[PDB]
Amino acid sequence: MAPHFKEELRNLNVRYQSNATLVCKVTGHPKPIVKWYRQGKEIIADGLKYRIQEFKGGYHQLIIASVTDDDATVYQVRATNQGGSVSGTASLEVEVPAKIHLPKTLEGMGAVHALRGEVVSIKIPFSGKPDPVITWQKGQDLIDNNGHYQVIVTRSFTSLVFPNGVERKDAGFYVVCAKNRFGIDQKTVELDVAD
Amino acid sequence: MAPHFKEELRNLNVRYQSNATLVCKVTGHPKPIVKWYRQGKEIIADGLKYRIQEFKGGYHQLIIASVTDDDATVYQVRATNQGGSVSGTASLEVEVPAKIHLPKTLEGMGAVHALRGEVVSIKIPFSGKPDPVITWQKGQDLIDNNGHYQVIVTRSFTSLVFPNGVERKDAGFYVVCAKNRFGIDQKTVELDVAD
Amino acid sequence: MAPHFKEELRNLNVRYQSNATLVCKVTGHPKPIVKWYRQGKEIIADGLKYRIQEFKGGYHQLIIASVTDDDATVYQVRATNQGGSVSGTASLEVEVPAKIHLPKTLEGMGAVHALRGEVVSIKIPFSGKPDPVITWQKGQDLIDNNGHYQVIVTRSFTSLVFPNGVERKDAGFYVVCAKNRFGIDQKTVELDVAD
Amino acid sequence: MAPHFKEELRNLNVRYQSNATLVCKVTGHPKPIVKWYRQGKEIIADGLKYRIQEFKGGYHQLIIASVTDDDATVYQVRATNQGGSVSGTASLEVEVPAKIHLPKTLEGMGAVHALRGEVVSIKIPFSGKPDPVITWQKGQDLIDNNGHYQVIVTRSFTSLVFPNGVERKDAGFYVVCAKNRFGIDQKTVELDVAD
Repeated sequence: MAPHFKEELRNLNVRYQSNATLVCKVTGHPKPIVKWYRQGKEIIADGLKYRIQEFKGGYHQLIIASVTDDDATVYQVRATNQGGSVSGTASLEVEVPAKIHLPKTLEGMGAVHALRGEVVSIKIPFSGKPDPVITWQKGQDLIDNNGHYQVIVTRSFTSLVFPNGVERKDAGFYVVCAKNRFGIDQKTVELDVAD
Repeated sequence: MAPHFKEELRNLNVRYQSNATLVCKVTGHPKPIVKWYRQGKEIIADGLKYRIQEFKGGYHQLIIASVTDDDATVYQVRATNQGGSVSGTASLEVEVPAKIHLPKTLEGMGAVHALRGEVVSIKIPFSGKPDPVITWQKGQDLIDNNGHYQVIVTRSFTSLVFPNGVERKDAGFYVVCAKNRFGIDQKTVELDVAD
Repeated sequence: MAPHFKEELRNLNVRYQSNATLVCKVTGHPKPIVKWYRQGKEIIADGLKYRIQEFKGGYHQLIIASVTDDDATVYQVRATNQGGSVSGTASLEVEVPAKIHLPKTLEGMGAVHALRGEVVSIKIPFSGKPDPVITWQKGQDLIDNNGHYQVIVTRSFTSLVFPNGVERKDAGFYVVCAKNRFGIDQKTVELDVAD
Repeated sequence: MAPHFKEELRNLNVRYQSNATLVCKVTGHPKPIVKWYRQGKEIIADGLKYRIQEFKGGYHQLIIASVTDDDATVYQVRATNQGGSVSGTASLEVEVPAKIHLPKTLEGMGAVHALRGEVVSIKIPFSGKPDPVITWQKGQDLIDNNGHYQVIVTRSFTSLVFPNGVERKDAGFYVVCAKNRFGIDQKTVELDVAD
C-alpha cells in the first residue's frame, strides 16, 4: 500500500557530455507519484537538460543530458501516495579526462613573447575530474617552486610564473602535463625573450 | 607589405554541437598580427569555447567548440602590420534538426490530466534552425485555431490551449510535429479529463 | 632494475562511443619497453581505433576510440627490459543503454500490414549492455508465450510472432520495451489486418 | 494521381559522425509507396545505420547514422503507385576536418629510432574530406622531394622516406601538416639516429 522502492536508485559514474539516466522501480497502492530533486531542490523537467519518464510497472527515470561537473552531486527521488512518502538517493560523479586547453597556439605550441625583466605568467587552463596532478618541465627538467619559478595551481588553471622577471635564459620550451585516472595530457609552450 | 587575405574566411554551416573552424591565410611583411571578433567584439581565446591557432605560411584559424544557435552570427578576422590593417568576415549558421522535447512522458507519450472546465495548455518545447513548421493534430485531424482550440507558437515552444475550458470530449491523443530541412520529429500527448 | 607496474592498469567501464583510456606507470632500468594486447593478441596502434602514448616518468596509455561491445574484453600491458618481463591486465566493459531500434516508422510507430492467416513476425532490433530485459504488451496487457503468441529474443532482436496465423482481432498496438541499469526504452508497433 | 515530389530531396553536406537526414514530400493517389536507394541499390532499414520514417501529409525521410566517407555518395528515393513511378536523387558529401593521426607518441610527438643507413619511413595516417594538402618540414624548412627525401602521399597516409639510408644529420624534428577547408592540423615526429 505505502510506497516502496522495489529497485532503488543506483550511484552513477558518467563520462562528461554523456546523458546520465537514473532509474528506479516503485510499488504502492494507490500508484505513487514521483518527484525528483537535485540536492534537495525539486527538478522540474524542461525536456532539454532534464527529462522525466515513467513506464508501466512502476518504472521511473530521470535523464540528465550532457553531464558536466555541475551535475555531479546528490539526487533524490521521492514516491508518495496517501499511505506514505519515502525517498531514495544516488550520487552522480562525472568523469572528465585530464586535459590541457591552450587558448592560443603557434605551430601546435603555446607561445609567450616576453621582454627582459617582465614578470611573465604562462597561464594554462585544464580540465579533469578527479582533479588532475599538474606538472611543469623545462625540456627534461621537472619544475617545482624554487627561487626562480613559481607554480600556481587552481581549480581551473595552472600558471608558471617568473616572479623575479624573465631573464634571457628563461627562453625555451615548457611542458605542462595533467594526469588523472582517465588519462594524461601534455602541451608545450615556447617562451622567447626579447631585449 | 600591407596585410592581405590570400585565402579569405568562408561562410560556414555547421551542425549543432560540432566545432566550427574558421580558417584564413594572411600575407604581409612584417608578418601581420591577427585578431578575431564575434559581431565586432574581440574574441579572447579561453582554450575551451574558443581556440585561436596559427601555422607557418600565414594560416590562422579559430575553433568554436560545440556550436549552438548563440554562435550563429557574423565573425571578423583582422590582420594588421605597420603597413595597414584589413578585415574579413564570415557568417556561421548553425543547423539544428527539428526536434520535439517532451519534458515528462508516461509510456512514451506526454500526459496531461485535466478536470472538466480547466483551461488546459499542452506546452511543448521544440528546437530547430531553420525555425521549424509546427503542426498539431488530434488523431488524424489537423488542428488549427478555430472556436475550440488555440495554438501558440513562440521561438522555443508551442502550446495547444483549450481556452474555453476542457470538455470530456477533449480527451484523446494529440500529435505535435516540427519540420524543417534537417528533419521531421513528432510526439504524442494523451489528455484525459476527469470530472 | 626489472620492470614493475608502480601504477597498475585499472578495470574500466566506459559508455558506448566514448574513448577508453588505459593508463599505467612503469618503473625499471633500463627503461622498459611496453606492448599492449587485446585478449593476448598484440595491439599495433593505427592512430584511429588505437593510439599508444608514452610520457616522461614511465607513464603509458592506450586510447581505444569510440568503444563498442567488440572492445569489451580483457587487455594486457607488458613491460620488458633485459632484467625481466611482466604484464598487467584490465577488463573493459562497455555500457550500452537499453534501446529499441525501429527500422521503419509511420507516425512515430512501427507499422505491420498483414493479411488474415499470415504468420506475422514483428521483428525489433535492440541494444543494451548489460543485456536488457525485453517485454511485450498489447495495449495494457503483458504478453508472454501462450497458445496465441510466440516471443523470440536473441542477442540482437526480439520478435513477436503470430505462429497460428494472424486473426482480425490481432490488429492493434503492440508495445515492446527494453530495460537495463542504464535506462528503459519502449516503442509501439501498429498491426493492421486486411482480409 | 501519379506520384510527384512536392518537396524534392536536397543535396546534403554533413559533418563526419553526424546523422544525415534526407527528407522529401510525396503526393499522389493512391498514396505512393516509397523506397530508398544508395547508388541504385535498395536500402533496407535496419534501425541502426538506416532508419526510414514516414509522416502524415506524405513526408518521407531516411536517417543515415553516424556518417562516414563511405556514406558520401548518391541516393535515390522512389515513389510508386498504380499511376506511375518516379525517383529523385540527392548527393551526400561528408565533411571530414583535416587531421593527422599519430599511432604512437612519446611526449606528444611521434618517435622514430633509427640506425645509420636504415631506409626509414615516417608513416603518418591522416583524414580529411576534401582531401587535404599535406606538407612536411624539418624545423622551419619545407621538405619536398629532392635528392635526399622522398614524400609519399596516398589516400590515407603520408610517409617521409629517407631512401638513401638515414644519416646522423637526419636526426631532428619533422613536422607534418594536413590542411583543408575545415581545418589545419599538424604533428611533430622526432627522429633520432644511433650508430
